[PDB]
Amino acid sequence: MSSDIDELRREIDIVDVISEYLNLEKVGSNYRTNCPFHPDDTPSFYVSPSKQIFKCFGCGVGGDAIKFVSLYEDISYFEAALELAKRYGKKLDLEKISKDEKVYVALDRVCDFYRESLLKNREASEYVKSRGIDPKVARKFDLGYAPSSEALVKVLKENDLLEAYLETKNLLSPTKGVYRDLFLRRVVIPIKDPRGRVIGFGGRRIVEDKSPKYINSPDSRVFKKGENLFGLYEAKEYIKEEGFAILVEGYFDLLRLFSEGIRNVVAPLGTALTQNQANLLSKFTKKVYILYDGDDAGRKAMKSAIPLLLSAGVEVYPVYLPEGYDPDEFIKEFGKEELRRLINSSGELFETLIKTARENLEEKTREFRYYLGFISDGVRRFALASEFHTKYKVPMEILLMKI
Ligand SMILES: [Zn+2]
Repeated sequence: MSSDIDELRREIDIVDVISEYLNLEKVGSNYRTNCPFHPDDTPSFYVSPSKQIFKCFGCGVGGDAIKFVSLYEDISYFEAALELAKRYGKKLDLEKISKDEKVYVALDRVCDFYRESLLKNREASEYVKSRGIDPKVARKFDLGYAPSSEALVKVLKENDLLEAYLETKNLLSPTKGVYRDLFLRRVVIPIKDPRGRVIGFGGRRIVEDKSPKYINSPDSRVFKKGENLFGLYEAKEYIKEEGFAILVEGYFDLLRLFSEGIRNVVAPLGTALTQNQANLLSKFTKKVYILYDGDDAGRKAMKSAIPLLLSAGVEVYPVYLPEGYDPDEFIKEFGKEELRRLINSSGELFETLIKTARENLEEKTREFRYYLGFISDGVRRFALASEFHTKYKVPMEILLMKI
């Protein structure tokens, strides 16, 4: 399509805009300086020419060039947009700004509100920390806290973003023109699309309540839980570099592995892996290690997810935690490096079936022939069938499910 704001963003170079305000030192391909928004001793505020964003490793504030100006000048995102449009000789009529654009800006402003709120609340902050999440990871992932509906509503109204935000359904209305934050009182975990745009939130409750321990934004135009993976934006460069991804069950397992420097990690949004999520993962990698809880249900969840991964053409390597351990407890007892080793020592699905079918030929043949049926590569399919046939003498027509 065609929009003033998108055209403005394309024309701006974040390096030129921030350099007007700050003394930027070139460090590698990036620039760094001391943060103007929080106070620390050592320059922690980075500007990436290649990503066209800034990010403070000290307080976690981050965003594009317009957003920097908004924060520096204490004005709204679109107010900052207008100021930059004048500097660049680009048009921007604030009346032509689509609601659509405002939704994303609202999502992002609400993310900043929650982040600030987490820093200010001692119980929430200590909670997150007490759970083994590193403060550096908490900041990278823009973790927050929802302290007040009225506080949130005030920032929305002040920024002229309330009506846009209402399209997300992250706000309830119990009575006319009064609002309650869906995530009230929860530690907030922003959900980003694969390009890093905040599209919604998960919320983990930290108080005793009748409500679910975890909730997500409801599905909508902007947010589809079944089509996104938590951590993909943060993980994708590590996944590419390492040549595989690690799939864990939920956000807390992911945040923990990232806290321990294991960064090529994704998790299903909210729940069980979906086919769309397996398809999406396959666009970044063709090898996935699955690391679910070391109990029955975890093992059963790995078995449900494997055919979705196979169908998407990924090679699967199940990682078996010892009985009773989730990733968090395993890391606490044995250390991050042992988890890396466990993951590495884990055999590929079919190679492991072939190796262990000896245990229970009957049950293991069942599994093998079942998983085999999700391989779209017939050449590979056949070689796997041949190996099993050769080894255990099970007829090719049993293995290929020929009726
Ligand atoms: Zn900062």
